[PDB]
Order: sequence, then C-alpha cells, then structure tokens
Amino acid sequence: NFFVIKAKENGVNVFGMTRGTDTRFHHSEKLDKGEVMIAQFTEHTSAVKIRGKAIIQTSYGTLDTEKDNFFVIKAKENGVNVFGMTRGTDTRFHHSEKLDKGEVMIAQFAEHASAVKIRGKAIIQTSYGTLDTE
Amino acid sequence: NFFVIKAKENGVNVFGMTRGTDTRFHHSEKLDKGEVMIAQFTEHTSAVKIRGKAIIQTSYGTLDTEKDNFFVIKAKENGVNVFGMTRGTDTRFHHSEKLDKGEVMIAQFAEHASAVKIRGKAIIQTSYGTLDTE
Amino acid sequence: NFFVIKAKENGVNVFGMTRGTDTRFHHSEKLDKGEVMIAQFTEHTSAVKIRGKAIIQTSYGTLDTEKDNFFVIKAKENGVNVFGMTRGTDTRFHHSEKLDKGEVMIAQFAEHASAVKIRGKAIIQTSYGTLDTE
Amino acid sequence: NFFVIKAKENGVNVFGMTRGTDTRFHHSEKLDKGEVMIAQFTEHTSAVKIRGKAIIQTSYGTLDTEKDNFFVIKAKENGVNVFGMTRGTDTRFHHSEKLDKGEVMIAQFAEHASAVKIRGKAIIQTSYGTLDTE
Amino acid sequence: NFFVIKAKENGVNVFGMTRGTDTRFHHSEKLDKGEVMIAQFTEHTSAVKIRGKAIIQTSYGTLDTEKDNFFVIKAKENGVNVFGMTRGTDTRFHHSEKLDKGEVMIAQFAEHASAVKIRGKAIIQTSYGTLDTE
Amino acid sequence: NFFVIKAKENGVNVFGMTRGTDTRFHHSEKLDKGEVMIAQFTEHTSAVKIRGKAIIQTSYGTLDTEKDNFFVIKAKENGVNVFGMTRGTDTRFHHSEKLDKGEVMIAQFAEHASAVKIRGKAIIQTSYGTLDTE
Ligand SMILES: N[C@@H](Cc1c[nH]c2ccccc12)C(=O)O
Ligand SMILES: N[C@@H](Cc1c[nH]c2ccccc12)C(=O)O
Ligand SMILES: N[C@@H](Cc1c[nH]c2ccccc12)C(=O)O
Ligand SMILES: N[C@@H](Cc1c[nH]c2ccccc12)C(=O)O
Ligand SMILES: N[C@@H](Cc1c[nH]c2ccccc12)C(=O)O
Ligand SMILES: N[C@@H](Cc1c[nH]c2ccccc12)C(=O)O
Repeated sequence: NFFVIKAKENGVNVFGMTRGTDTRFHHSEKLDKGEVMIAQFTEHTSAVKIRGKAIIQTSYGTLDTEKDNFFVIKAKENGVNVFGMTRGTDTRFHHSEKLDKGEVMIAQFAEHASAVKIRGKAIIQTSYGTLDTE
Repeated sequence: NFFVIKAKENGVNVFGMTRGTDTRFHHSEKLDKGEVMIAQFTEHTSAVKIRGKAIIQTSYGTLDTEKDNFFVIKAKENGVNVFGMTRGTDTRFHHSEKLDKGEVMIAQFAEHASAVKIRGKAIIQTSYGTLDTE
Repeated sequence: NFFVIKAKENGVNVFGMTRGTDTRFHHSEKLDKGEVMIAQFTEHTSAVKIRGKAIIQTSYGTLDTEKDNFFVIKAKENGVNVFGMTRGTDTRFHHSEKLDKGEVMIAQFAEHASAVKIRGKAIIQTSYGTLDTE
Repeated sequence: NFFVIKAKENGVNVFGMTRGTDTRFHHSEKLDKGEVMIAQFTEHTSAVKIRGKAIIQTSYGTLDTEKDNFFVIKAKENGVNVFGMTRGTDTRFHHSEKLDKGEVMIAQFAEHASAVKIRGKAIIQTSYGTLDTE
Repeated sequence: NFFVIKAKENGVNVFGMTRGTDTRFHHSEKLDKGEVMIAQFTEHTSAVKIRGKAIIQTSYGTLDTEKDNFFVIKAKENGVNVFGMTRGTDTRFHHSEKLDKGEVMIAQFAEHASAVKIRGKAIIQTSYGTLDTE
Repeated sequence: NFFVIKAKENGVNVFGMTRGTDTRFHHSEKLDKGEVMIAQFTEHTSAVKIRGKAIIQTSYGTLDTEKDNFFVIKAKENGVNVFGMTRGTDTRFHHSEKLDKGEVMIAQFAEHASAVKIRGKAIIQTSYGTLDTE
C-alpha cells in the first residue's frame, strides 16, 4: 500500500528505514508548509518516521499529529519506544526507535521481522480499529 | 493474519508454540501494564497462549479476559483443556494444553493438525460467531 | 472450510468418511454434554456424519438437531438415504448412507463424485438458501 | 457452479449433455415427488435439460416451472428452440434443442461454443437480471 | 464478460469484428422480433456492432436503442465515428467505424489497441457511470 | 485502470509520458469541444497531462478543471510542480513537470519511480479521499 503526508508547517521531516536485518534511517527529506508527499513501500524501504505538524492519510483513516499489512504508531508523550522480534527460532530484541511527542511511525511486517513490541504512551492504528495505550 | 495484545496490568505473559508435530512453548515474553504487542503467525509459530488481565483484538472482534483460518479459546473457569487431531489416516490425540481461568489461546490449522477438541467451560470465537460452552 | 460441533447431551458421536472411490466411515469420536469440536476438511476426509442432540455452525448458518463448496443434510424423519454419482462418463450409483431422524451429514464435492441424490424427508442447507423436502 | 433440483411430482426427468463439438443427451435420470438432486458441471457435462413440475435454485435465483458463467432457459410455451454458435472463425449453426412448455435448460459457455441464439417464448435468467421474450 | 441482445423488431442485425491489427466485420447475423441472443468475447472477436430497435443488457446497465474491461457506444445522431490508438510507441489512427443514429457498439481493450477516440453525438457507458457527449 | 476525458471546449490537449527512467512527453493529441477520449495505461505510457476545460472521470470520482494504484493532480494556481523519487537505494530528484492553473496530471507508480513530491497549490485525488493543499 501507499501513504500520503501533508505538511501543516515548515520543518516537517520524513525518514526512510531500510528493509533488512537492521533498522536504521538512511535518507531524510524536508517538507515545507502546505506541501504534500505520496510514497509507496518498496524493496529497499519497509518503514518511515514522521516528526512535526502534519496530516497523514491511510486506509485505516486520516491521522493528525496536532490532535491530543502495516501498522501506525503515534507518540502521545515523550519516552515512546518500539522493539521488533526476529523471525524464526531466534529470540533477539535488537530494534530501538524512540518517538518523541507528536512523531509518527509506519512500518510493514517483513521476513526479517514480523512481530513488534511498543513502549510508552502512544496511539496505534490497525485494520481492526484504533487503540490507545492509556 | 496478525493479532494485538494490550496489557491492563503488570505480570501479563505471552507464549509462542512451535509449528510442527509436537505442541510445546519454547519462548515467553513479559508485558507491563499499559504496554501493547503486535505479532503475526510465522513458519516457526502457529499458536500462542495468554495469561493475565489483557485486551486482545482480532478480526472476529475485541476480547477482554476480565469480562465474566484460526480460532480463539478463552477459559471461563479452571479445568479447560484442548486436544488436537493429527492430519491424515492417523488417529492420535497427543495434545494437552490446560488453560486456567482468564487465560486465552490462539492457534492456526496447520498441516500437522487441522482439527481440535476442547474441554471444560470456555468461550470460543470464530469467523461465524461467538460460542459459549455453557 | 471448517465446521463447529457443540454437544447438547452425552452420547453425541461424529464420524469421518474417507475421500476416495468408496464412502465408508473409518474413524469415530465421542463428545460429552457441553463439549465443542472444530474440524476442517482434509485430503483424507471429505464428509462427516453426526447423530444426537448437538449444535452445528456453518457459513450457511447455525443448525440444531433438536428443532423439528459443500452441503448439509438433516434428517427430518427416519428412512433418509443419499446417493452419489460418479464423475465423468461413468453412470454408477454406488453410495448408500442412511440417516436416522435427528442425524446430520456434511460432505464436499470431490473429484471422485460431484453430484448427489437424496431420499426421504430432510432439510438441506446450501449457499443459496434453506430447502425443505416437505 | 452447481445447481439444485427439487421434484414437485413424479415423472420429473433430468438429462446430461456432453461437453464437446456436438450437443446430445447421453444420460437420463428419474426423480420422484419430493426428491431433491444436487449436481455440478464437470468436464464431461456442460448443460442439462429439465422437464416436469420441479423447483430449481441457482445463484440468479429460485425458479419454478409451474409458474406462468451460465444461463437458464425456461420455455413459456411450445416451439422454443435454441442454437449455439461455434467459437473462432467458424460460422456454423449446428445445435437444435427444442424445449416444450414447462421445460428448463441450463448450459455453460465452453471452448467449442460460447454464443447462443434462442427462439420462441421463454424466460431467461442471467447474472444481470431476468428477461422475458414477450 | 458476456452481453445479451433482445430484438424489439425484425431487421435487427449484429456484427462481429476480429481481434487483431485491423478492425473489420467478418460475420453478420439476423434477429427477428422477440428473439434474444447471448454471446461472449473470444479470442477471434473483441467488438461488435448493433443496428435497429433492440434491448441490450450489460454489467453497466440495460440499454435500449429506441430511447432518445469494455465500453459501449450508442449513437445519438448521425455522423458518429470512433478511432482507436495503437499500443506502444506507435502513433497511428487507423480505425474508422461510423455509427448511424440508433446503432450501438461494444468493444474490448486488446493488445493491439487499448485507447479509443470518439466523434459526434453519442452516449457512453462505463464502469464509472453514464456519459453524454451533449 | 483506464480514464475518460471529455472536452468542454476546443483547444483541449492531452500528452502521453513514457514509462522509464526519464519522464518526458512524446505524443500529443487534440480534442474538440464535445469530444470524448478513453485510454488505458500501457507498458509504454505511465502518466498523462491535461490542459484546458475538460471533464475527467476516474474511480476516485469525476473531476472538472473549471471548478475553483494511481493519483491525480489538479493545479489550483500557477507555479505547481511535481518531483519523483527513484526506487531503491538511489536518492535523486530528477523529475520536473510544471502544471499551470486548470491543468491536470495522472500518473502510476512504476518500477523506476514509486514516490512523488508535489509543490504549489493543487488538488489531489486518491483512493482514500480528496486532499487540498490549501
Ligand atoms: N521469533 C518469533 C517471534 C514471534 C512470532 N509469533 C510470536 C507470538 C508470540 C511471541 C513471539 C512471536 C518468530 O518466528 O517470528
Ligand atoms: N485425522 C483426521 C482428523 C479429521 C479431519 N476431519 C475430521 C472430521 C471428523 C473427525 C475427525 C476429522 C485428518 O485427516 O485430519
Ligand atoms: N456422471 C455424471 C453426473 C453428473 C454431472 N453433472 C450432472 C448433471 C445432471 C445429471 C447428472 C450429472 C458426472 O460426470 O459427474
Ligand atoms: N463464431 C463466433 C461467434 C461469436 C463470438 N462472439 C460474437 C459476438 C457477436 C456475434 C457472434 C459472435 C466465435 O468465434 O465464437
Ligand atoms: N500509443 C499509445 C496510446 C496511449 C496510451 N495511453 C495514452 C494516453 C494518452 C494518449 C495516448 C495514449 C499506447 O502505447 O497505447
Ligand atoms: N528511493 C526510495 C524512495 C522512497 C521509498 N519509500 C520512501 C519513504 C520515504 C521517503 C522516501 C522513500 C525508494 O526507491 O524506495
């Protein structure tokens, strides 16, 4: 699937994380107020990160950061962290992406990892419905 | 498909059972109050077990343990047991997983077993509807 | 697809009939009052038989025996019989399964047979709707 | 797909026509009052003919003869005839099946023929809707 | 998909145009008042033409000529013409089929051509909706 | 999928852009007032451009230029520009198509590029909904 980002201010940044064993951001793009971006998940990229005031549209619904198979994480407060579990018999926990208040994350279940653990106060969007940690 | 677990208290534990001839738990993870976990069925794992106060969301619906193709078993009282039948001409009965009151189980129909027998008082969720043993 | 059986009394029995040229029951299982069973059609088995007071859930709907692609046969009275036609140019009639009052049958259209003839007073469930012989 | 026939009287007969270059009936079966038959289209058979008082259920709907991809033809009066066109560059017209009042026909679009011409007064059922020649 | 033609008068004619580089009519059939024809698009034929008072049923809806992936063209007045564009880098315009008032055309997007230009006053039916040139 | 263009005036022009590494217009066609065109995306072409008063119909809805997987861009004012990101590890920005007020653009996500950036004031149509930059 594909997602849409609209910038409500200047300073909105988006990051692309590689599909593979490790989860780090390799590219970053800057959006100005009123600009809109459309992107699709590809072989290289399986997840993205969003920071700043912006509007996000997805099949699950439309999400705004100012308000107070794939999944979406929105950080309600500071200290939000997410971990990913390795596929197969392996039992490692090596993924550490911290989301500050107002930031948003989107990721897909790939071969290298198809199970995720989430920490802190955040809002989760899924095909079933919307979930609030608090 | 994939499922979501939300912890309403500390002490919530989840177990992963291997896909194969035998059904035993090999890994266990601990969730704190307010944490949320998302996982998908993979080649290694075909079923899971849940104990403690937690909220579970599935395509069939949202299930809570505090209230008093794949299937979900919720133990209404103690003494709940489940058995699985072997595929093909074989007629063995070698699966014994006991669920205490408040515990929940989720499993998929795999090649090694695609028929299940359930004992005791429990609540069953399926694509057709919700069933109560009592 | 898969079906669900719930036992309203003790003495409920279920039979599994082999997928192949001949239609005979090779395995039988016993259910106690309040127990529930879930099974899926496999390579070995293409049809089943049910006797006694029980509740059956299917995509077509939920069926109870006490009330007075695949198909379901419920025997309204004694003397219910079913015959199956052989696939291809062959014109044999070699299937004889008699259903007593209250018994239920479920079968799938397989390569060896994809056409069925029914005798006696019975209730038929199909993807189109419910049919009564009387 | 598959169809269902229910007999409202004795003397109801059904015919099976072969899938191939020529369209003739090779087998015939007799149904008694209150009996029901279920059959599926196979490699050998691509069409059938029905005569007498009977009830027919199909995805398009339920049809009764007493009332006054595949298609269904019901003869409103005597003199109903149907012709089939050969696939490809050929322009022959060699199919002649006459339907008397009350008779019903069902056929599938096969490789040897995927275009049909109909004569006389008849009622036609299709995935789009019901059509009356008069 | 397949379409249905019903003749409201005598003199109704239907034409079949070949699937290939060139678009000419090779076969023609005559329908009498009250007759009905059903045909499916095949390898040889990708489009048809209809003239005279007739009733046409399609997934988009039912169309009548007397009223004053594939597409349907109905000529509202005389002088209606249609052109087809060649697939790939080629930029030819070699298709000229003129439709008189009351005539109807149906065609499919094939490998040799998947883009069409229409002239004159006509009514167009598509999966999205009905369009009127005027 | 395919799209439909209807011309509300003379002077309406449509352009076809090649599927490949570079995005330039190779062919151009002229439409007169009241004419209608239907075209489908092919191997050669993955996007188009529209200028002038015209009516466009798409699965997302019907769009008119006079009003004041694939996506549609409508330029609300002058200065609208769009950029496309290269698939894979590459991080180039080499696409520059400027849309004047009233012009419309349609494009598909291809192998060479599946992520787009948009500038200026424009109206965006997607399977999720309609988005306005302002
Ligand atoms: N390492 C496991 C992770 C996993 C899958 N399903 C689970 C259910 C519960 C806990 C862990 C898991 C895997 O093969 O993907
Ligand atoms: N051993 C059987 C189990 C089974 C399948 N379908 C059934 C129906 C009824 C009872 C048992 C079964 C198998 O091949 O899977
Ligand atoms: N012996 C036939 C039975 C059959 C199939 N379709 C039918 C329709 C009507 C009557 C009989 C049949 C076969 O090849 O399966
Ligand atoms: N002989 C033609 C018959 C046919 C197919 N499609 C048609 C549409 C209209 C008229 C005739 C036809 C064929 O190849 O099958
Ligand atoms: N010759 C072009 C025709 C075409 C396709 N899409 C278009 C869009 C606009 C104009 C022309 C076209 C092709 O490869 O099919
Ligand atoms: N070059 C990247 C572009 C991209 C894909 N997904 C993204 C998400 C955010 C930013 C850029 C991207 C690619 O080919 O996939």
